[PDB]
Amino acid sequence: DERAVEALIKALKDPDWYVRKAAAEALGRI
Amino acid sequence: DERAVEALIKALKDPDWYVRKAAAEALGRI
Amino acid sequence: DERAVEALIKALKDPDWYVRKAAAEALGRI
Amino acid sequence: DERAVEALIKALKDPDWYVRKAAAEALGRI
Amino acid sequence: DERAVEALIKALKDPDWYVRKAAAEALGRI
Amino acid sequence: DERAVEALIKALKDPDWYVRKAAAEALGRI
Amino acid sequence: DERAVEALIKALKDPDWYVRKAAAEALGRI
Amino acid sequence: DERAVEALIKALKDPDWYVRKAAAEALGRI
Amino acid sequence: DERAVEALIKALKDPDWYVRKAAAEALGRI
Amino acid sequence: DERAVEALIKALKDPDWYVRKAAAEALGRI
Amino acid sequence: DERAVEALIKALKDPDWYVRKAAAEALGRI
Amino acid sequence: DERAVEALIKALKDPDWYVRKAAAEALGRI
Amino acid sequence: DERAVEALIKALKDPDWYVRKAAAEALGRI
Amino acid sequence: DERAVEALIKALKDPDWYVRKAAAEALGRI
Amino acid sequence: DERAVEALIKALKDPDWYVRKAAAEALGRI
Amino acid sequence: DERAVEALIKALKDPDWYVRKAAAEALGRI
Amino acid sequence: DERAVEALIKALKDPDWYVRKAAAEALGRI
Amino acid sequence: DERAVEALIKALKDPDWYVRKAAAEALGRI
Amino acid sequence: DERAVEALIKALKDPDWYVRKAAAEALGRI
Amino acid sequence: DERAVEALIKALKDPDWYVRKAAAEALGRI
Amino acid sequence: DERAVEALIKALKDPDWYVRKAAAEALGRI
Amino acid sequence: DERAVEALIKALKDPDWYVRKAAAEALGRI
Amino acid sequence: DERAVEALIKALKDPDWYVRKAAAEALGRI
Amino acid sequence: DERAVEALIKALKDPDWYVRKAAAEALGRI
Amino acid sequence: DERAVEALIKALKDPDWYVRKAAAEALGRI
Amino acid sequence: DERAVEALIKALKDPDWYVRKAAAEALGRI
Amino acid sequence: DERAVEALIKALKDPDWYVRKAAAEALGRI
Amino acid sequence: DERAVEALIKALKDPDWYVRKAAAEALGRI
Amino acid sequence: DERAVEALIKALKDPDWYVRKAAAEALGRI
Amino acid sequence: DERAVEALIKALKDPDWYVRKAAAEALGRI
Amino acid sequence: DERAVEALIKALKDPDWYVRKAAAEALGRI
Amino acid sequence: DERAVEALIKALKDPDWYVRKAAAEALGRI
Amino acid sequence: DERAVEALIKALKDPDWYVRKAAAEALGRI
Amino acid sequence: DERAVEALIKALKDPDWYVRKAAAEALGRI
Amino acid sequence: DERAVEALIKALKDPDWYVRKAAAEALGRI
Amino acid sequence: DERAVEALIKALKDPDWYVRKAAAEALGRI
Amino acid sequence: DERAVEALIKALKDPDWYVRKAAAEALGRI
Amino acid sequence: DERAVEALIKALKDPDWYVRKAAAEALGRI
Amino acid sequence: DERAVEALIKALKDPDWYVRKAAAEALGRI
Amino acid sequence: DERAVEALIKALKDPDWYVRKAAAEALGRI
Amino acid sequence: DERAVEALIKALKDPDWYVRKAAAEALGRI
Amino acid sequence: DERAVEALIKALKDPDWYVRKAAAEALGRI
Amino acid sequence: DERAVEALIKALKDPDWYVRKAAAEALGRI
Amino acid sequence: DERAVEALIKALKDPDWYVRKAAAEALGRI
Amino acid sequence: DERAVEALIKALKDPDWYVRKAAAEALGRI
Amino acid sequence: DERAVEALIKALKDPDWYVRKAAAEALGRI
Amino acid sequence: DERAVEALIKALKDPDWYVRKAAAEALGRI
Amino acid sequence: DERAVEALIKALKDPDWYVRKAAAEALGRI
Amino acid sequence: DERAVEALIKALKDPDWYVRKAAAEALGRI
Amino acid sequence: DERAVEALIKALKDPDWYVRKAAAEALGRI
Amino acid sequence: DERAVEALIKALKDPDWYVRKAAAEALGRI
Amino acid sequence: DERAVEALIKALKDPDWYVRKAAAEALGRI
Repeated sequence: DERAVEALIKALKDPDWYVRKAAAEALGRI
Repeated sequence: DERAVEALIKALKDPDWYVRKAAAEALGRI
Repeated sequence: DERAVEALIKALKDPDWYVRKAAAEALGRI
Repeated sequence: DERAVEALIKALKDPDWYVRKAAAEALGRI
Repeated sequence: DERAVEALIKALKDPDWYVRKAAAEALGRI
Repeated sequence: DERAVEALIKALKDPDWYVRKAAAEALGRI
Repeated sequence: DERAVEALIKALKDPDWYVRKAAAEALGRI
Repeated sequence: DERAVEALIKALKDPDWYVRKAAAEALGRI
Repeated sequence: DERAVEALIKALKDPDWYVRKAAAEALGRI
Repeated sequence: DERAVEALIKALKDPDWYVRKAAAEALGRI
Repeated sequence: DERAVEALIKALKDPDWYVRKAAAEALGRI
Repeated sequence: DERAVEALIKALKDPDWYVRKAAAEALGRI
Repeated sequence: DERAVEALIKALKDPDWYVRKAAAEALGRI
Repeated sequence: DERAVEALIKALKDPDWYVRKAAAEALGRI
Repeated sequence: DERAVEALIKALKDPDWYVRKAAAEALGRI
Repeated sequence: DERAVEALIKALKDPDWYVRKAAAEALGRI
Repeated sequence: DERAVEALIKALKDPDWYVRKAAAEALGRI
Repeated sequence: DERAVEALIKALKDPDWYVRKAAAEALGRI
Repeated sequence: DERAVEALIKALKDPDWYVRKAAAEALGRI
Repeated sequence: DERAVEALIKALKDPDWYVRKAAAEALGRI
Repeated sequence: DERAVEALIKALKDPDWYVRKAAAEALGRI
Repeated sequence: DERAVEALIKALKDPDWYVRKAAAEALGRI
Repeated sequence: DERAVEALIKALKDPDWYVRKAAAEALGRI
Repeated sequence: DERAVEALIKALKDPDWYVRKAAAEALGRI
Repeated sequence: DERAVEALIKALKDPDWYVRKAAAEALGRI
Repeated sequence: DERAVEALIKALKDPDWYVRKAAAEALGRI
Repeated sequence: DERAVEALIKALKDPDWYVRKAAAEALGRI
Repeated sequence: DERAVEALIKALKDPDWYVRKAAAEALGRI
Repeated sequence: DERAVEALIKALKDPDWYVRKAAAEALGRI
Repeated sequence: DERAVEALIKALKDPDWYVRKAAAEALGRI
Repeated sequence: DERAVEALIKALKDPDWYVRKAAAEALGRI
Repeated sequence: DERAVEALIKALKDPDWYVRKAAAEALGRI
Repeated sequence: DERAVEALIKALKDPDWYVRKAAAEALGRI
Repeated sequence: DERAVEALIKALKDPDWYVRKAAAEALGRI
Repeated sequence: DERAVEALIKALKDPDWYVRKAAAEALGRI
Repeated sequence: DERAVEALIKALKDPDWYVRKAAAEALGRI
Repeated sequence: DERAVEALIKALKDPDWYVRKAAAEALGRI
Repeated sequence: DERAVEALIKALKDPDWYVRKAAAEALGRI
Repeated sequence: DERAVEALIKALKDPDWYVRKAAAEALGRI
Repeated sequence: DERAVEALIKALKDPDWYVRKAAAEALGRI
Repeated sequence: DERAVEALIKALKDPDWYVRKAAAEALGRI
Repeated sequence: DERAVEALIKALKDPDWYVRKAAAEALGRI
Repeated sequence: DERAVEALIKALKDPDWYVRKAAAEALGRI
Repeated sequence: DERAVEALIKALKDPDWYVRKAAAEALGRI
Repeated sequence: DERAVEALIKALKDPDWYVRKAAAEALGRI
Repeated sequence: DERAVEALIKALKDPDWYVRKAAAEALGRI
Repeated sequence: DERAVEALIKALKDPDWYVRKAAAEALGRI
Repeated sequence: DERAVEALIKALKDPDWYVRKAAAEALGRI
Repeated sequence: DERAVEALIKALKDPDWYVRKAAAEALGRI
Repeated sequence: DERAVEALIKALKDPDWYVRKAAAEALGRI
Repeated sequence: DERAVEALIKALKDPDWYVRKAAAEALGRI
Repeated sequence: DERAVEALIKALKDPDWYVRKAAAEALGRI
C-alpha cells in the first residue's frame, strides 16, 4: 500500500543512485 | 493516507532539507 | 492530516532551500 | 494491486539500486 | 479545514508579506 | 472560515506586495 | 457566506476603486 | 446577499475603473 | 431573486443602453 | 420575474445597441 | 410562464421577422 | 402554451428568414 | 400534447417534404 | 398520439427527402 | 403502444428491408 | 407486444440487411 | 415474458451459433 | 424462465463462438 | 493479471537484452 | 484480457529474449 | 478477439519477415 | 469487429507472409 | 460494413495495382 | 454510411483496379 | 448526403478530367 | 448541409466537367 | 447561409474573372 | 453571421466582378 | 460587429485607394 | 471589442482614405 | 484597455511622426 | 495589464511624439 | 511586475543612452 | 519572476545607464 | 534559481572582464 | 537544475573572472 | 546528471588544456 | 543517459586531458 | 545502446588510428 | 536500431582499426 | 532493414574496391 | 522500402564489386 | 514504385551505356 | 506519380539504351 | 499532368531535334 | 497548372519540333 | 493568369521577332 | 498580379512585336 | 502598385528615349 | 511603398523623358 | 522614410549637379 | 534609421549641391 511512500522516503537515500530522483519523481506523482 | 501524511510531515522534519522539499512536494500532490 | 499545511508554513522557512518553494508549490495545490 | 506494491517495495529493497530506481518509478505511476 | 484557514489568516498576518502572498494564494485554492 | 475573504480585503493592501495580487487571485477563485 | 457578501459590498464601497473591481470580481465568483 | 447585484449596478459606474467591467464580469456570472 | 430581476428590468430601462445590454446579459444568466 | 422576457422583447429594439444581441443571447438562454 | 409564451407567439407575429426568429429561438429554450 | 408549436409551424415559413431555422431549432428542442 | 402530435402528423402530410422532415424530427423529440 | 409512429412509417418513404432519415431519427428516439 | 408494435412488426414484414431495419430499430427503443 | 422479439428473431435473417443488426441492436435493448 | 425466454433458449439451440450469441445477449438483458 | 441460465451454462461451450462470451455477459447480468 | 509486474521484475534481468529496458518501459507505464 | 497477459508472461518466458522484450513492451501497453 | 495477441506471438517468428516487426508494432499498440 | 479479427488471424495464417505482416499491422491498429 | 476489411484482404491481391497498397493503407487505418 | 461502404466494396469490385485502389483508400478513411 | 460518394465513384470516370482525380482527392478525404 | 451536397452532386452532373472536378473537390472538403 | 455555395456555383461562371477561381478557392474551403 | 453572408451573396451579385471575387474569397473564409 | 464586412464592401470602392485592397485583405481574413 | 469595430467602421468613414485603408486592415486582423 | 485602439486612431495623426506608422503597425497587430 | 495600457495611452499623450511612436509600438505588441 | 513598462517609459529618456533604444526594444517585445 | 523584475527596475535605476540599457533589454526578454 | 539574475547584476561589474558582457549576454537571454 | 544554478552562481563567485564569464554565459543558456 | 556542470567548473582548470575551452563550449551549451 | 554522463564525468577525470576536453565537449552536446 | 559511448571512450585509444578522432567526432555528435 | 549499435560496437572491436574508425563515425551519426 | 549496416561491415572488406569507401560513406550517413 | 534494402543487400552480394559499391552508396542515402 | 530501384539494378548492366552510370546516379539519389 | 515511375521503368525497358539512361536519370530525380 | 513524362518519352525521339535533349533535360528535372 | 501541362503536351505535339523542344524544356521547369 | 503560357505558345510565332525567343526564355522560366 | 498578367498578354497582343518580346520576357520573370 | 507595369507598357513608347529600354529593363525585372 | 510607386508612375508621366527612364529603372528595382 | 524617393525626384533637378546622377544612382538602387 | 533619412533629405536640401549629391548617394545605399 502507500507505505511505499515511506519506502520512497528511504529511497530518498541517493540521487546519484537516482532512487531518490525516482523517489522524488514518485513523489512528483505522490 | 493520513499516516503517510504524518510520515511526510516527519519528512518535513527530515534533517536533509532536500527531503523536506520532496516531502512538501509530495504533500503538494496530496 | 492537513496539519501538513501548518508544516508547510514551517516549510516556508527557506526558498533557497526550496522547501518554501516546494511548500508554496504545495500551497500551489493547497 | 497492493501485493504488487509490496513486491515493488521489495524491489525498493532490491540490492541492485538500479531496480530500486525502477521500482520507485513504477510506484510513481502507482 | 477551517483551523487551517484560521492559520492561513494568521499567515495573512505573518510579518513576512511574502507569506501573506502565499497564504492568500493558498486561500485562493480554498 | 470565509472570514478569510475579509482577510483578503485587508490583503488587498498592496499589489507590489502581490498580497493584493494574491488576494485578487484568491478572489479570482472566491 | 452572506456576511462575506456584505463585506464584499462594502468592498464595492471601498474608496480604492481597485478594491471595488476585485470585490465585484469576487462577487462574480459568488 | 444578491443585493450585491444592485451593488454591481452601482459598480457599473465605470469601465475605465473596470468596476463596471468587473461588474459586467460578475453579471457575466450573475 | 425576483426583485433582482425587477431591478434588472429597470436596468433594461437604464438610459445608458450599455446597461440594458449588461442587464439583458445578466437576465440571460438568469 | 419572467416578465423580463417581455422586457427582452423590448430589448430586441437594437443589435447595434446589442441590447437586442444581449436579448437574443438572453433568449439564447431563455 | 404561459403568458410569456403567448407574448413570444406575438413575437412570432412581430413584423420584424428578426424578432420572430428570436422568439422561435426563445420558444426553443422553452 | 404549446400552441407555440403550431406557431413554430407558421414560423416554418422561411429559412432565409431563419424563422423556420429558429423554428426547426425550436423543434430541435420541441 | 396530443393535438400538437396530430398537427405534426398533418405536418407529415405537409406538401413541403421539408416540413415532413422537420415534423418527423419534432416527433422524434416527442 | 403514437399513431405518429405509423406516420413515421409513411415518412419512411424517402431518405433523400430525409423524411425517412428524420423518421429513422424519430424512430431513433421511438 | 401495442398496436404500434403490431404495425412495427408489419414494418418488419415490410418488403423494403430498409423498413424492417428501421422497424427493428424502433422496436429496440421499445 | 413482445412477440416483436420473435419478429426480431426472424429479423435476424440478415446483417447485410442490417435487419439482423438492427434486431441485434433491438436485442441490444431487449 | 417467459415464452420469449423459451424461444430465446431455442435461439440458444439455433444452428447458427451467431444466433445463440445474440440469444444469450438478449437473455443477458433479461 | 431462468432455466435460460442453465442454457447459458451450455452456451458456455465456446468463447470463440462468443456464445460463452455472450453467456458470460448474460451471467455478467445474471 | 498484474503478476506480469513481478514477471517484469524478472524481466529486469538484462538491459542489454532490453527485456529490462522493455520492463522498465512497461514499468514506465506500470 | 487476462489469459492474454498470462500468454504474455509466457512470452516473458519465451527462450528468445527478443520475445520477452516484445512481451514486456506489450505488457507496457497493458 | 485478443487471441490475436497470441497470434502476434506466433507472428514473432520472423523480423526479416517483419511479421515479428509488424507484431512488435502491433504489440507496440497492444 | 471480432470476426474481422478472426479473419485477420487467418491473415496471420496467410501463406504470403507479406499478408501476415499487413494482418499484424492491422491488428496493431486494433 | 467492416466486411470491407475482408474486401481489403482481397484487395491485397496486388501492390503494383496498389490496391494492396491502398488496402495496406486502409489497414494502415483499420 | 454502410450502403456507401457496400458501394465502395463494389468499387473494390470495379473492373478498373484504379477504382479499387481509390475505393480501398476511401475505406481507409472509413 | 454521402451518396455523393457513389457520385464520386461516377466521378472516377476520368483523371484527365481530374474529376476522378478530384474524386480520388475527395476519397482522399472520404 | 445536405441540400448543398445534393447541389454539389448536381455539380457532379454539371456538363462542364471542370465543375464536376470542383464539385468533387468541394465534396472532398465535406 | 450556405446558399452561398450555390452562389459560388454561379460564381463558377469565370476563372478569368477569378470569381470561379475565388469560388473554387471558397470551395477549396467549402 | 448570416446576414453578412447574404450581403456577401449580394457582393457575389455586385456588378464589379472584382467584388464577386472578393466576396467569394470572403465566403471561402466563412 | 461583422457589419464591418458590409463596410468592407463599401471599402471595396477603390484599390488605388487600397481601401478595397485593404478590404480584400480584410476579406482575405474574413 | 465591438465598439472598437464601430469606431473602425467610422475609421472606414474617415475622410482620409488612408485611414479607411488602415481601418480595413485593422478589421482584417479582427 | 482596447480604447488604446481609439488612441491609435489619434496616433494616426502623423506618419512622419511615425506615430501613425507605429499606430498602423499596432493596427498591423490589432 | 490594463493600467499598463492606460499608461501607454498616456505615453500616446506624451509630448515627445517619439514616445507616442514607442507607445503605439508597445500597444502593437499588446 | 509590468510596472517595468512604466519604467521603460522613464527609460525612454535617452537613445544615445540606448536605454530608450533598449526600452523601445523592450517595447518591441512589450 | 517578479522580484527579479523589481530588481531589473532597480537596474533601470542603476547609476550606470549602461546597466539600465541591459536591464531594459532583459525586461524586453521578459 | 533566478537569483542568478541578481548575480548577473553583480556580474555587470566589468565588460573588460566580459563578465558583464557575458552577463549582458545572459540578460540577452534573460 | 537549481543547485547547478547555485553552483554557477558560485562560479560567478569564482576568483578566476574567466570562470564568472563562463558561468554567466552558462546562466545565459539557462 | 547535471553535476557534470560542476565537473565542467573543474574542467575550467585550463584553456591551454582546452578542457576549460571545451567546458566553456559545454557551458556555451549549458 | 545519466550513467553515460557519469562515465563522461569520469572521462573528465581521465588522466589524458585530451579526453577531458572531448568529454566536456560531449557533455556540451548533452 | 549508448554503451557505444563507453565504447567510444575505448575508441579514444588512438587519433593516429583516428578511432579516437572518429570517437571525438562521434562525441562531436554525442 | 540497437542491435545495429551492438554490431557497431563489435565494429569498434573489429581488428581492422580502420573499421573501428568507420564504426565510431557511424555511431557519431547515431 | 538496418541489417544493411552489418552488410556495410562486410562491405568494409575493401577500399580499393571502395565498397568499404562506399560503406564508410554509407556509415558517413549511418 | 525494406525489400529494396534487402535487394540492396543482395546488391552488396553482387559478384561485381562495382555494384556493391553502388549498393552501399544507395544504402548511404537510405 | 521503388521497384524502379531493382530496375536500376538491371540498369547497372552497362556504364558505357551509362545506364549503369545513370543508375549509379539514380542510386546517387536513391 | 507511380504510373509515371512504371512508365519510366518501361523507359528502362526502352530498346534505345539512350532512353534507359534518361529514364534512370529521371528516376534519380524521383 | 505527369503524363507529360510519357510525352517526354515520345519526345525522346530525337536529340538532333533536341526534343530528346530537352526531354532529357526535362527528365534532368523529372 | 495542369491544363497548361496539357497544352504543353500539345506543344510536344506541335509540328514545329522547335516548339516540342521548348515545350519539353518548359515541362522540365514543371 | 498562366494562360500567358498559351500566349507564349502564340508568342512562339517568331524568333527573328525574338518573341518566340522571349517566349522560349519565358518558358525557360515557365 | 493577375490583371498585370492580362495586360502583359495584351502586351503580347501589342502591334509592336518589340513589346510582345518585352511582354514575354516580363512573363518570364513571372 | 503593379499598374506601374501598364505604365511600363506606355513607357515602351521609345527606346531612343530608352524609356522603353528602361521599361524593358524593368520588365527585365518584372 | 505603393505611393512611391504612384509617384514613380507620375515620374513616368514626367515631361522630361529622362525622368521616365529613371522612373522605369526605379520601378525595375521594385 | 521613402519620401526620400520623392526627394530624389527633386534631386533629379540637375545631372551637371550630379544630384540627379546621384539620384538616378539612388534610383539605381531604389 | 528614419531620422537619418530625414536628415539626409535635409542634406538633399543642403545649399551645397555637392552635399545633395552625397546625400542622394547615401540614400542610394539606403
